[PDB]
Amino acid sequence: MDKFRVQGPTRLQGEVTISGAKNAALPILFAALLAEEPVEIQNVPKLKDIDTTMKLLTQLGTKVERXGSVWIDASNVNNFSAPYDLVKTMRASIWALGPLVARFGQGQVSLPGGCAIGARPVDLHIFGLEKLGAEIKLEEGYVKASVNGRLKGAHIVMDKVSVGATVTIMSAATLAEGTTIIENAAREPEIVDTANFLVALGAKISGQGTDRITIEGVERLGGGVYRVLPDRIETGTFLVAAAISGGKIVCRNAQPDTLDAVLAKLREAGADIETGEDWISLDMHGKRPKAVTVRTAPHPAFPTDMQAQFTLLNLVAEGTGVITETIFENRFMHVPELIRMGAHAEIESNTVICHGVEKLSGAQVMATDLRASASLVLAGCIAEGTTVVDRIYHIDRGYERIEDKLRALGANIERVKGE
Amino acid sequence: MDKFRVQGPTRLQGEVTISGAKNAALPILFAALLAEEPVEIQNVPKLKDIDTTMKLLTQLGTKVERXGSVWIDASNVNNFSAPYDLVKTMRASIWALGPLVARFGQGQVSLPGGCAIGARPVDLHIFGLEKLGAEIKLEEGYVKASVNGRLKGAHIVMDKVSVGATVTIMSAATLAEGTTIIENAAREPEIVDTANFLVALGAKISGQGTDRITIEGVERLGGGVYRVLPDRIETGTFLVAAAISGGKIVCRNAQPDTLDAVLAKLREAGADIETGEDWISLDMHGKRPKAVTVRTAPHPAFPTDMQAQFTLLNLVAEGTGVITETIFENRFMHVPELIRMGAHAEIESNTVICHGVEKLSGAQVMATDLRASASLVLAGCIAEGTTVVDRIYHIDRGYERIEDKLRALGANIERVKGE
Amino acid sequence: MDKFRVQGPTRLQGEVTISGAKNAALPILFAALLAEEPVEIQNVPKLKDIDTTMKLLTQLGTKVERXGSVWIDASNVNNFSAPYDLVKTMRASIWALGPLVARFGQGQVSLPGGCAIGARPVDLHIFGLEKLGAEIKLEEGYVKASVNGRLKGAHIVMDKVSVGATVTIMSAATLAEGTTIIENAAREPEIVDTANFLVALGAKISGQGTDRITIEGVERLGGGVYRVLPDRIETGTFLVAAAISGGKIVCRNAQPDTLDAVLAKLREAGADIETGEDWISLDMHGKRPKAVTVRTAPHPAFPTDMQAQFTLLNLVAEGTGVITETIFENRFMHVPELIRMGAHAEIESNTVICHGVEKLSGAQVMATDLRASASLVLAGCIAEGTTVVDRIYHIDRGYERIEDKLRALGANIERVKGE
Amino acid sequence: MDKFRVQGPTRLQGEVTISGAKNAALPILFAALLAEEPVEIQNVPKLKDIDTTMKLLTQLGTKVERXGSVWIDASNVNNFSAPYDLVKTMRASIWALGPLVARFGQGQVSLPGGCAIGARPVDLHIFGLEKLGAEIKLEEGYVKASVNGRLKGAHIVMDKVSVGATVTIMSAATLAEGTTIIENAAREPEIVDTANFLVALGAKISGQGTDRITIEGVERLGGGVYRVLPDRIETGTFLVAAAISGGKIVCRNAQPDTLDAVLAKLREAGADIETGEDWISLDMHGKRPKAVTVRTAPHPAFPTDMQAQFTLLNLVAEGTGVITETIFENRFMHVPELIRMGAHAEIESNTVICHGVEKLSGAQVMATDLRASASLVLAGCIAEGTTVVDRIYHIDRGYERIEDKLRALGANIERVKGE
Ligand SMILES: CN(C(=O)c1cc(OS(=O)(=O)c2ccc3ccccc3c2)ccc1NS(=O)(=O)c1ccc2ccccc2c1)[C@@H](CC(=O)O)C(=O)O
Ligand SMILES: CN(C(=O)c1cc(OS(=O)(=O)c2ccc3ccccc3c2)ccc1NS(=O)(=O)c1ccc2ccccc2c1)[C@@H](CC(=O)O)C(=O)O
Ligand SMILES: CN(C(=O)c1cc(OS(=O)(=O)c2ccc3ccccc3c2)ccc1NS(=O)(=O)c1ccc2ccccc2c1)[C@@H](CC(=O)O)C(=O)O
Ligand SMILES: CN(C(=O)c1cc(OS(=O)(=O)c2ccc3ccccc3c2)ccc1NS(=O)(=O)c1ccc2ccccc2c1)[C@@H](CC(=O)O)C(=O)O
Repeated sequence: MDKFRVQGPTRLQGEVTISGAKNAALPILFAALLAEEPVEIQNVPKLKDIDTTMKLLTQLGTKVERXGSVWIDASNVNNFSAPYDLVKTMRASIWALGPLVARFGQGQVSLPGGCAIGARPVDLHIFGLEKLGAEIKLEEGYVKASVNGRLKGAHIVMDKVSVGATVTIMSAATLAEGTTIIENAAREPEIVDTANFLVALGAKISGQGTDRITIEGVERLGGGVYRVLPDRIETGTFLVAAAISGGKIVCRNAQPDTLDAVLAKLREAGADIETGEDWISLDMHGKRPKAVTVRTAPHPAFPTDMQAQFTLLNLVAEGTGVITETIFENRFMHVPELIRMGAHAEIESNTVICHGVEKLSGAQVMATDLRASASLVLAGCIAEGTTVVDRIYHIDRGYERIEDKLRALGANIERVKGE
Repeated sequence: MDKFRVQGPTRLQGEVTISGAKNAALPILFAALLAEEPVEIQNVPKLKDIDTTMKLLTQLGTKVERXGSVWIDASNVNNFSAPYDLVKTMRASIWALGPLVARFGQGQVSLPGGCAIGARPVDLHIFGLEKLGAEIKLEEGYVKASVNGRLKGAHIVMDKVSVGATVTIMSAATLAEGTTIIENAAREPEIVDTANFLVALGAKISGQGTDRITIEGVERLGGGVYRVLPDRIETGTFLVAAAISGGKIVCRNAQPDTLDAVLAKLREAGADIETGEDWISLDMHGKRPKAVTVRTAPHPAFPTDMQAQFTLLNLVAEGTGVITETIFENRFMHVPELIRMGAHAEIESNTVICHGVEKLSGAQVMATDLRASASLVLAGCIAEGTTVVDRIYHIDRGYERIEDKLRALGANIERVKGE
Repeated sequence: MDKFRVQGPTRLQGEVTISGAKNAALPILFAALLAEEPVEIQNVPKLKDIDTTMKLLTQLGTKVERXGSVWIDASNVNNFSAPYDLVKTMRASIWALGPLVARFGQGQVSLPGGCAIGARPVDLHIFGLEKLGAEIKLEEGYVKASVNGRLKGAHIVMDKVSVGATVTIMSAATLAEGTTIIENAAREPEIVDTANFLVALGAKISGQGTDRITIEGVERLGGGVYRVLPDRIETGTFLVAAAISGGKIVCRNAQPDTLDAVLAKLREAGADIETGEDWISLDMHGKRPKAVTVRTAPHPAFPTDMQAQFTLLNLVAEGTGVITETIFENRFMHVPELIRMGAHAEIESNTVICHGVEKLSGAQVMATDLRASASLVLAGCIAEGTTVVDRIYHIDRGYERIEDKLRALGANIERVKGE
Repeated sequence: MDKFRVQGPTRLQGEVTISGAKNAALPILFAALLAEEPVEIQNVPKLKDIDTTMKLLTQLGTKVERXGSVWIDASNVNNFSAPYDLVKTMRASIWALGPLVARFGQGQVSLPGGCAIGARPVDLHIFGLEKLGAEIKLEEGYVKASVNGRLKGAHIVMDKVSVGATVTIMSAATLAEGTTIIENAAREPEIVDTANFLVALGAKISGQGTDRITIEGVERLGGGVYRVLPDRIETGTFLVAAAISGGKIVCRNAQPDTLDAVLAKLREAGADIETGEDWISLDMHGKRPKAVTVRTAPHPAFPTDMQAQFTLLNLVAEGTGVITETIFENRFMHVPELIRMGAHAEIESNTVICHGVEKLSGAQVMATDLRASASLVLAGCIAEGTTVVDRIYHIDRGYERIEDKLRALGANIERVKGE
């Protein structure tokens, strides 16, 4: 069981190049199944799910190869059944369903085998595809979706805002006959990037980023080159890394417009921020951060995926600040780990009251949440002494070489084996 | 477009005989598809959905004939497809699916509708049957279900409490091999009555009325006689009719234990209530009702289907009272119509604050909700002058000729044609 | 009972001058009690609540006079008890409490009678003042806040985001000793305007418009001239008026940056929009609006107060659009009224599915909600025939001479008496 | 910092005598302030809050002595101010306010007051007494209340169901002039016990245990003897101890009717249960428990205070079960700790998916929640090896001699000092 042994305190400053967001690459890679001609997807990080996706595609007959980018030739996809073995490892597998039925008339993917009925997020995808006119067969724990001829554009009203369903329906719609309208579509920048990728390939899509996306089905999609957008959460993580340690950092290969809320919130924390076309710099001028009030909400509002990091910011800030989770629940579990490092905080409902302290103290900590865990690593970097963050594989699955990037900013960090 | 013209004010008093609840008759009638020998279902109201149901059953090869009861012979069901032009008219149609698959190994019900993903009742039925071992198929606008051998008893966890799915799973489970357990099962009296009907036919069910139902599949179900339970909402409607007009009334053919919450609430209003084995009496002794506090909640708590009527009660009562709806979002379309009749009320979220007035004024009103509409008719009976309630067909589908019953209580009411 | 008789259809085009938002005038007027020298508040609409406010202030010993602006001389306030008869008429009465205690060490106001322990929004104002160090007295259905010397700065965490309390706490804090921090502060433009008015008088406030306001108490506040911000809701009502009638309009004396969400949404409807420093223009080029998907949320997201109007826009638009209300659970009481005029819509929870028609029909309609009512008047303007909107006094309280501004845009409208 | 060192695995079996519920004793003890003649309160556990309450009562001039019971002579209460250092230690202190004002016309309690406006739980107590006619004064960080003559019975609507406020209002009302009606009152068994205690002293109360309580004020309350009801949560803890260890146990001095939902839930888990008039027996017949579905809700439904215990039951049971919390969003802090002991579970919102494992492994764990912590000691008892539960003072506050009771069932447990 790998883990991170950190030594603090260390001022984190310098530069970092932001990787491509896997949250955007994943939906794009599966969207690539629609491409009749070769596609070069640039700026894809090297993470477990990317490997898994490449294997799954290859086992569907698509020629795949990578490096900084992943090259895809889906001109000859001839197998339409996603193998259980690869599918079981990730939520993104479901995305191979829509493209296959839309382009080849058939797709089969295994489904989770819980016990609860009317919840399985996967159900929206199945119904979304049925709305587009796919015949659906639910048997032996899987879904076999198919259609005779092309799918038909439909007017779809999403009851729940779903990032996953938005991608399935939008991707499938690009090859349907007619127009598809998705009301209450997920607005995430990653949706926008997937929309833009499909457009780059010849699709007709507008309204991405808003509450309703409109797709005008076309005969087929070509190929080409497309660059995955920067990881806005990785960016936030590092901006907070500088913001909580009196440092100054510049994030390269970044996209400022996906972080209006986070940037504004850092300024309120007292950060001196400048942005360029593809970079963001943050300077604390050696000062401690000033406590802020945070309210997580749907994009473009403050992102829940930046919450654990700002919680940490407040715990080491000047004053008191309350982080409110307006949407999710049981989201402050990493907080007791921070308290063990000396932080002063009270959890009350969907709220955590933060009382900044001078310095945190090294301790042995662990967090199952990816972001909560990265927060524990930044905490270790500015804590007095030695901090040991366990089960860091959660971080490895979402961040590309975080230790190398942190070390380059001044952190004393070492990965270790043996449980 | 039929409508009711009412002349008020009148003190509603006398007696009324409560009809059988169509909400229990419908699920029972479809459950009868499992009966191998003749069944006599007594106390069935004469309402539109009952006719449609009788036509649908006949279309499937079952011998149907009615009057006060419906005599069913499903010994020879030989067609397992519920035609689209018989299904599109009512939700209850879906209940033919489970019984056909369970008894004959196959079935299909036309699937009307269109929009709304995620929240598409029927989804629950589909997965319930699949969990019981059936292979689902969605094609040609049909929901199709088949199974090899009998359905397999299964332990099912209902994510959302659902009356419709509870009926489908419970009914279908009676003929499955093994035990079926339904967690978080609908608790309504109509579920309980359906369970009892099935038990009357030879089924093994226990727990009906609670969070979890347990069914022990048997070889086959026989026949017999069963009386549909009284319509608790119709009963509540007439008790309120008297409670808000200083009247006295006795409801015959009633079942008191399905109304603890409603009767308790009326006493709080100052009603003097008496109950028997099969009757309930209410006397206001000429007094205005006293304002009450109401909170709709899951059965056995106060029923949301009695909410509109109690809003009326508070609006003509002594004092201020607050109606709280913890079940339906926007279930207050009756409030604006009442205000035009001179009622003083403020809507504040899932709440309506009521300021009882001495009297209401006749006015032209209309409401699409069945219960809100019935309440407008009552409002007209006690309002000064002439009231015209339009689109009363909403009432006709759920109440067995409410105008005759009301008139016997003293009301001056006329059904009129011409838009 | 006054009402509007409207003759349709008429294309609404031309120009309109936007009045000041009474929603910002009210809090500012009461804030003026803190001014030690004369204050000229410009751009104040002539509405019922403004008259009441001027009367109330006069009863406290302030010299008040008005026209386009209101003059306030609070240098000699000598009576610190807001009279019941003037206070009972409007919610804004509560805003006289904080200033009186903060500047004179005492203020007394009557409170809403009844029950609903826990509901009352005035509680937040009371407890807010208590945190600032005020001695509170709750007797005989009213409040007495008093302080010996000055109030003291405090760190306050708002559990509920409250426009009213934010104003009370923020205003009173301007004269307190030390720093006050309000977390989870209301972010509305009107709060921002009040903050700026206070600042103009010498207060030290920052963060207005964000989740946390910070105030630095000062010895005293001076006087001056301040102009109330444009009514962003009146503005939106008029943009929609043009947007649903193939019209073209220019809104003068407007403030574009308070409507980012509304302007964007109108563009999605197909409106051609250009804005300037103090004006906004909208041109449909004789086209019907295209249906839009709307999700009301907290400012700066799409405003719930524009919801009724956009519902109307969709109902006459091309296509289907759903309006989800994440805010006010209930808020579609206007829909039924629009249906009677021929609109096709379905209410599904906190949602209304709209199916645009080409032409609405005149009818007799009424709505208690201010915005809903103004929508009916707009509906009547584009409807075929005659429309009669009753109970227009609701509109008269929130709109300054709406009939005069509509007529100038070409509407055929006239006010009528006799119930 | 004391802590428990546990040796597993051991089969917990035998008998345990259930203590009085401190949750009933506390409200009863303060209610005893209304007694004019000596009162013997039997079956009171020996816990920190009881000692604190006895000291506080003593300060007020009440003669107090104790052992199994707490004898009270409040005939001579002559000081009506609960001192700050004597109040700051527990929430129950607020219960001294109402009786003092009701019986002596005056009282004041020191106030906590940190942040959280419109969320401070003492507000309801305050507004409650005000509805009863008391003058409220907030100053000196005290809540002073007084009344002219007696309190006046009022009709009070509770917006939030509140255990604490229900007690303050109900208790104070026993001496008010006229009738008091509490709508939406807390229904807990501890409320009912407090009602019966007051009735035992001569009070007139009815409806306790339901939605609305009605109190008819009397001249004065006398003295006597009353036995505090058994700790239903403690009972539940022990039944789970046997149920998760293949054990058999008999709980003496118990009250079965306060645990309907818990007992039913245990039967579903496979427990063989028998109950008597004052005892409950549970037998697993050496078998593992079966996984169950649990949804916490308001009493009489499944209690949130038994939730951590049942989470543990599922985690060592046969199969998968999802635990749902609709009361306390973060009542899951025990899972991370249980996973560390080898359990397999996933948290998802107000839910925790549990996958039972054959046996758990000892580890070092700690939980701040009283119940979560007691569950860790149970996990320790059936865990393989040696478990150490830190900061067990949380358990000491709410359970009387848990070690001694656990030891007598067969556990290997030892308390240890030194951090
Ligand atoms: C994001 N979502 C998911 O569960 C999710 C994550 C996936 O994979 S990722 O990690 O590459 C990814 C991709 C795009 C993202 C965009 C914005 C933010 C985060 C992202 C993460 C891929 C699909 C997803 N959603 S889904 O409806 O097809 C889906 C598919 C299969 C599942 C199987 C078991 C349980 C849940 C499942 C959900 C949830 C996350 C949550 O539960 O808070 C949601 O709320 O929308
Ligand atoms: C009850 N439910 C339904 O929509 C419902 C009503 C039906 O028929 S009834 O009128 O004979 C009936 C039967 C039992 C009742 C018990 C308590 C209260 C009212 C009842 C009414 C029969 C099935 C229903 N639900 S369902 O999931 O299979 C179902 C089936 C087919 C559908 C087709 C299109 C749209 C919705 C559908 C819902 C709704 C009722 C509502 O929305 O107010 C619910 O939310 O629970
Ligand atoms: C705005 N608010 C109110 O209830 C409200 C309205 C007032 O008056 S107005 O009409 O001149 C006005 C002023 C400023 C505004 C700024 C942005 C948006 C709308 C505005 C309207 C003045 C004060 C208010 N809020 S309050 O907490 O002191 C308050 C005070 C006394 C009350 C008495 C009975 C019932 C509710 C009350 C609320 C509510 C409105 C609601 O949600 O129903 C809220 O959103 O919190
Ligand atoms: C019980 N209640 C409390 O927060 C609570 C607990 C107290 O003390 S105990 O531990 O001896 C106790 C007594 C009776 C119980 C009955 C059923 C279940 C648990 C119980 C626990 C004593 C008073 C309480 N509530 S209160 O409104 O006067 C109160 C009083 C003073 C406070 C000071 C600071 C912060 C919060 C406070 C809350 C809450 C518990 C919850 O939030 O779930 C409620 O259900 O309303």
